[PDB]
Amino acid sequence: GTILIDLSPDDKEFQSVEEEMQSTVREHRDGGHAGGIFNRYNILKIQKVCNKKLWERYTHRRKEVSEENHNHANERMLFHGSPFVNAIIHKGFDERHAYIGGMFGAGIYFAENSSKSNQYVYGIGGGTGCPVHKDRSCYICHRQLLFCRVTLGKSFLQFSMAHSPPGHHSVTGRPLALAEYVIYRGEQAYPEYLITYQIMRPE
Ligand SMILES: N#Cc1ccc2c(c1)[nH]c(=O)n2[C@H]1C[C@H](c2nnc(-c3ccncn3)n2-c2ccccc2Cl)C1
Ligand SMILES: [Zn+2]
Repeated sequence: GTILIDLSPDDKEFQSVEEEMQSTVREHRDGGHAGGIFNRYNILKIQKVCNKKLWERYTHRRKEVSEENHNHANERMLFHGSPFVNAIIHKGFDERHAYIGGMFGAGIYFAENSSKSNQYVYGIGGGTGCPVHKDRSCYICHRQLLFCRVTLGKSFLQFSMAHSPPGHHSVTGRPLALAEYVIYRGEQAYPEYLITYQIMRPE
């Protein structure tokens, strides 16, 4: 029951998500090893993701979290990257697929820097890069990120686990140290925008 709405480049909604993507790029510690070398994107397509059931799932969980966090959901708009964006927009996030050996355990990972999430698009550590060229810094192949509504609630701070600690609803990690956000229940995030893009070759 997912509908995708293709947003026009003239749309203020398109532009707002576009700006968030470009402006949150950072120069990574790994020198581009995981996600490639770039300081900007070619943004190709922004699609609003509309799924009533996934939204109801999300708001139902948000109510419970808010009750346990002084009536505040601690909601954030965050990026997600993984090879499984197609599955998520249709079925929602699903912690049953989370990697037990994750830095912060078997959760679903989000970032406030688009470039951080970009590092996970082809897998952990950029995996083996694009399928066609096996190139983690591929400028040719089109990538996709999600820009998601995420309920953090009472977030447990951690440095570099299967559920949040008691009384908490997420983990905020700081492993240059950028923030990463981890949820252990898939219904705490709604995949709001599907972004199709390329990393741009610098010059
Ligand atoms: N088929 C199928 C399928 C596969 C995965 C699904 C999924 C469906 N629905 C999901 O929500 N997922 C999430 C996306 C994936 C994920 N989210 N965050 C991470 C990550 C990020 C950074 N460090 C450590 N783990 N992963 C993940 C989990 C396992 C391998 C690779 C990745 Cl990117 C689990
Ligand atoms: Zn490629």
